[PDB]
Amino acid sequence: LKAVRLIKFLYQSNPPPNPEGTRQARRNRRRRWRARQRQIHSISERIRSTYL
Amino acid sequence: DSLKAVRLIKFLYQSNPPPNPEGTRQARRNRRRRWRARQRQIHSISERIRSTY
Amino acid sequence: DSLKAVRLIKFLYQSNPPPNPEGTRQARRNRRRRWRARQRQIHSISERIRSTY
Amino acid sequence: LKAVRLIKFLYQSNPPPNPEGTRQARRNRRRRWRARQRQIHSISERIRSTYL
Amino acid sequence: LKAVRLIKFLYQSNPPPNPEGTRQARRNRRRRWRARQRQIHSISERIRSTYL
Amino acid sequence: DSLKAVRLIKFLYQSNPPPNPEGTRQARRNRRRRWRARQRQIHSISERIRSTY
RNA sequence: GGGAGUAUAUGGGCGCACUUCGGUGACGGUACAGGCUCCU
RNA sequence: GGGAGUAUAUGGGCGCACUUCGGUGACGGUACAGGCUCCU
RNA sequence: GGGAGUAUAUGGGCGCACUUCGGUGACGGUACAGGCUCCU
Repeated sequence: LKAVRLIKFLYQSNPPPNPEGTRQARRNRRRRWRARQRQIHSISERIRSTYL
Repeated sequence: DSLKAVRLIKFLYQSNPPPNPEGTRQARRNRRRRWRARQRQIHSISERIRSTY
Repeated sequence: DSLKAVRLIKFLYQSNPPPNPEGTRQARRNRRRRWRARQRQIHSISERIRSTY
Repeated sequence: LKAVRLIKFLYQSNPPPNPEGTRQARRNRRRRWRARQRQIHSISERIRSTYL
Repeated sequence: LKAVRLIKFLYQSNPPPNPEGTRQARRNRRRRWRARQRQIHSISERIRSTYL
Repeated sequence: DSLKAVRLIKFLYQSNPPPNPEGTRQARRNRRRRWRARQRQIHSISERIRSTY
């Protein structure tokens, strides 16, 4: 489908971090999530650059 | 149309080089794991393209 | 002072044109509802101005 | 009173959305709330432009 | 230690406000917290300016 | 190294002037309280510097 | 409703401590009160 | 405390699976550990 | 998943009220439905 839709699908495929646990654990989970988001952004950029 | 999508997927796959088989077993394992994750994402994309066709 | 406030309220009211009585009964109803909401807000303003006088 | 006070009253008259329900429902409620906020901003702008 | 570390220690020494209570009380607590943050920022700036 | 830290602490302390002993007992009290808070923060800093030495 | 700033600001009366009973306390207080300005 | 980035990065030892018992696994792992830099 | 905008926009069928039973209601509705575009 449209590139935008695929990208939205990619962002949808990133699960939110677990709120339970110690502050450090939750912090780590958040950081992992953010890393995933960064990756999604990068690959989304490389997708949008071509394919259209 | 479809050709552009196929070329896109093949491009994404080609842009994902194999992991480095060096260091401890754990290090190699997790490099292979990250790599496999990337591959998995690309396949998710391709499969979604196939699903809408 | 007060004259400016009255002119303001009358201006806001005049700036809110009547809804379009076209289409299905539901469409007309909800146009009238949005319109009535705007009118209600303007009256809330005016009433608050009257309350502080 | 002062225009700013009236505007604050307008923003006070916008109820926060219901957190309960499905993700889609909550999403819709949030969107409605945001629309209301946009309206408040517009009319606040048109008020502040005159009246002073 | 490094100035940055000391500053981080200062920001760590600012306790988050109490979520319990009335809206006005919580508002006040948040404002106090924000004031504390502003202070921390100011003194952090005056520290970083010198000492290095 | 350490000299710069000592100079820093003394500087922070010197940059914190005594409160104003004027007005009601409460006002003076809370000026002294704010002042004491600032002093306390500076000492927290100095003590942390001493702890890492 | 939310936010920013004024703010290295303002200080109100309860409770403790001390007292020569008038008051005093760099004590509870990193508490509490939240005005004014603007933004949303 | 919060955030950003380093990071298309780093990999530690538990449990499974396999085994020629030395090890191996693109298995639990989208888990888990969170250093360094800066911001607040 | 989140956000912005289109939007001073679009209006779908349940329940009330009225009715000449065809319909009507600036009634529940500041409810509810959430498409399209882009961002993350």
